[PDB]
Amino acid sequence: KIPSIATGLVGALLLLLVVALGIGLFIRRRHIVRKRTLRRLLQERELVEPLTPSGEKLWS
Amino acid sequence: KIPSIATGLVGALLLLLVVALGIGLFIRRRHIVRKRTLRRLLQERELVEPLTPSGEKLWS
Repeated sequence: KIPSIATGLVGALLLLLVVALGIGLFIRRRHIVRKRTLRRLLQERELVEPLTPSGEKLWS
Repeated sequence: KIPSIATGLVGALLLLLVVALGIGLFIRRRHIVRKRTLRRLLQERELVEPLTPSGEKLWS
């Protein structure tokens, strides 16, 4: 009566669409309520750390 | 010959399992290669910002 190929796609595509829409909209809404200090520090603390002598030549 | 209720579950459950396993193991492996400076700063820059007078009473 009905194809077994569409019965599986509808289940996964519909389940994936609902989960992606909910979880996607749930996390996408947190980016607007979050601060940009973790991004300004995300790339800053990643490989941009300060490394200078504060007391090696003038201090023993 | 076969139930249309299981044909959908197998598609979504199998697709969700493969996507969750791959994406899950893909992100879970990044936590071990990532630094804890974004977590030490995640809760530090969240609501733990410094606010003290550096020049208000002794400076005009």
